[PDB]
Amino acid sequence: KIEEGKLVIWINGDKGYNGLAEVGKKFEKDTGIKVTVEHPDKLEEKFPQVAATGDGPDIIFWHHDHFGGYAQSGLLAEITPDKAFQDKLYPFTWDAVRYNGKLIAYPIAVMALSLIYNKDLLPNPPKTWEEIPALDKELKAKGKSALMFNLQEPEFTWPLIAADGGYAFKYENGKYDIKDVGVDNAGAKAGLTFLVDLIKNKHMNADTDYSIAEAAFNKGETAMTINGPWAWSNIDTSKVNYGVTVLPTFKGQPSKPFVGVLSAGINAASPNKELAKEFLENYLLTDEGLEAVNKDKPLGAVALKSYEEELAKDPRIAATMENAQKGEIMPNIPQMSAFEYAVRTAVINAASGRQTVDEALKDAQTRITK
Ligand code: NI
Ligand code: NI
Repeated sequence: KIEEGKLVIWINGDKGYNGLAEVGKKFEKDTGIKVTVEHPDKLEEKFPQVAATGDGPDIIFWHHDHFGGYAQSGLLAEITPDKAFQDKLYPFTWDAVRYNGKLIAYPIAVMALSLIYNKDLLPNPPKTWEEIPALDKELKAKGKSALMFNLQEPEFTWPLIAADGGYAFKYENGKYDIKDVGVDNAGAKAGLTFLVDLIKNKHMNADTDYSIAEAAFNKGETAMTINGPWAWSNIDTSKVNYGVTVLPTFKGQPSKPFVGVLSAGINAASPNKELAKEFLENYLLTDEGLEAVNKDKPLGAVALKSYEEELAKDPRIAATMENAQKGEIMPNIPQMSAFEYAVRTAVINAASGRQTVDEALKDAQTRITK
């Protein structure tokens, strides 16, 4: 069972856990309670296993989409932030931690893809997807290319596909309608066709993956790429002069990237729910708290309005939030895995020539709503 009298926190090893610990030291000073921060391997898989037996950490940190399954099994406590506290965070982040109408976690950070460009090759990045073909025809003339990004995963290609109307699951009144899927509608078809045409016209290659795109951009071979905050440090070392900005529009509409929200959940079995709330709300979710975590390992954009406004002085972070507000929160239902596999296959088949855009999307649609 979970020990009372202390707080045990689990967070991924790729996060600023040393920073969380510093926030833990300030909490300990005022309450006399010690905070332990651990980062187990395969945390997302271990938590549900131990929490099921009434054990595990008092607090679990992980992107939100995984919390829907946890809440389904009753592994998370409903949090109780009052109106005042809720207004301190961006409205859309609360939607990311909602399941069956209940708030089951505290939003911490906001992740989303942005357009990254080489300022030396492209002082003024394109505002639309449509102008990319001609831009590439200009650059290839100089031995360069306009754009290169990972085409293997839906995470990177769905922003364009969704722009004109595609969607995973219809969301209304805080709930996804698993039978209302927007994969083979007119909008998704327009987006995927534009993507496939880029490949057919030799502006992109169907085989381009993460490593390839990153290397090409970091070597100054391509004017643009699409990636998240996790990729910035590698570009910093490459010395390429770059900027991060809003994703291009399609047919005048916003590219919609999926939005991931680093969230903090409270174990339903924890006898320390009062200590966890206090720590999360009044120590971590403060300018001083997020700053501590962010200085250890960058969080990217954050859900706390006050601190986000400060972090947004960095255009890269402002861009991240802008794309996030224009995107769609990653659904936290189990059917999302079906969408990801189905759409991953559809894009690969259309990009290769195995299937036409219309047939590829029709198959995925039917596969998802099965
Ligand atoms: Ni570890
Ligand atoms: Ni995940």
